[PDB]
Amino acid sequence: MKHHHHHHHMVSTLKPLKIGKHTIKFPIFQGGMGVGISWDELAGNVAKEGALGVISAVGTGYYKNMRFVERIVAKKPFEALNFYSKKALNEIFANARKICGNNPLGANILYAINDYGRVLRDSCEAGANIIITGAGLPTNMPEFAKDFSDVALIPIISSAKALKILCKRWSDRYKRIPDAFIVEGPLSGGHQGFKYEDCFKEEFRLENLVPKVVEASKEWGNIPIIAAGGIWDRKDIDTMLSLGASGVQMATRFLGTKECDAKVYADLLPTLKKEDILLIKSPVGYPARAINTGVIKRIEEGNAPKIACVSNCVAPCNRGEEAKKVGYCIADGLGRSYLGNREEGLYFTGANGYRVDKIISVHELIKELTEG
Ligand SMILES: Cc1cc2nc3c(=O)[nH]c(=O)nc-3n(C[C@H](O)[C@H](O)[C@H](O)COP(=O)(O)O)c2cc1C
Ligand SMILES: CN(C)c1cccc(NS(=O)(=O)c2nnc(NC(=O)c3cccc(Br)c3)s2)c1
Ligand code: SF4
Repeated sequence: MKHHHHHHHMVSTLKPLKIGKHTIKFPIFQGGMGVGISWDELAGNVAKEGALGVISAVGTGYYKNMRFVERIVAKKPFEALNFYSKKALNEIFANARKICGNNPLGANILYAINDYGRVLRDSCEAGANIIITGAGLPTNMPEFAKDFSDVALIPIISSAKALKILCKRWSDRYKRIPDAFIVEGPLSGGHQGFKYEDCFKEEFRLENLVPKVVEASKEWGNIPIIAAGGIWDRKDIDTMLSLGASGVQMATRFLGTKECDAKVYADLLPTLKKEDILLIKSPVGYPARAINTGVIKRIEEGNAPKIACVSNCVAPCNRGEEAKKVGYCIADGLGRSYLGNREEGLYFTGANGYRVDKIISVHELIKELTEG
């Protein structure tokens, strides 16, 4: 009909997904994306379409060019209190709800942080239905959630081993177990939960990981398993569901939508070639998949931005130690990209980023992924 709109019906054979007390109409999460990539426009429109919109809680101090920070040094949010800004996260959630209303929303918060519990509690207070946490083994998420018993809790893992450990440790100390698990494979965007040399080993392809995680989940009552990393279209979704996943998490396709809150990607992705997608070191301590542009090119030229830890974004870096060793500050680079700086920004992508040709709307994307 040329153009399908929000008043238009659509038939799907995908089934609604229950995560804790929350139901989403389609078994699809839009993966959280920092810094400033999945905020109110992206996540609110995803949730409007009946998938899980996920607000990234990382680097919210950059929102609206540090509208909600108390102190700025060298155009950066000062310390973790301002880098993970409570007021900004509150405004981002409120603005997403103007679009999606009470439709469920997640908040994504990396475990490797100073202040993890504070940011989790902030996300709950901002109205998140679901907390999603990777980049670490999040054995204590219920510690910080106990005043918000409706919020569902979802660790991101990269092995069946981690599922077993997390369930044991949660069950023993909180008499609770996770509401779902996301298993993230090595074709994903952002940071990988694998050493570099394991990111190319067939052992660790997502289709091998999913059955193992689903099997481990059986002992604990068939906790829903969400497959993530390299899922591009409905064919890949169906493959993962047929392997026992209850749903999928997808990010790179949404990075290529109009509603993405980091507007640079709409310019950058249509030009992106596969040869310019690489795995680089990160001050977070896991490999990161990046676009060979911006600060990465400036480092090679010997023009790298100066490093001085202002935002104190992640504990493994030790206030700049690791940033200086790997050559860049991830907070500074991602914030610059959100602010539109093509020369010194840092840009991330899944392995599939080169397949983005046209920038489409979230509505059109969900229609593509769910029809039939
Ligand atoms: C640009 C970008 C930024 C990301 N940032 C985060 C992040 O901050 N936290 C996180 O848990 N995952 C992050 N991810 C991972 C995604 O949420 C998702 O799990 C993954 O990219 C899915 O693989 P796909 O991109 O091939 O669909 C990011 C991914 C991309 C592409
Ligand atoms: C150990 N372990 C389960 C583990 C390890 C690595 C990846 C995963 N998979 S993942 O949690 O989905 C993520 N992928 N990319 C991420 N990026 C960020 O957190 C981040 C993004 C932007 C700024 C900043 Br400062 C941090 S987090 C799991
Ligand atoms: S120097 Fe390290 S801890 Fe400080 S903001 Fe940059 S990457 Fe984060």
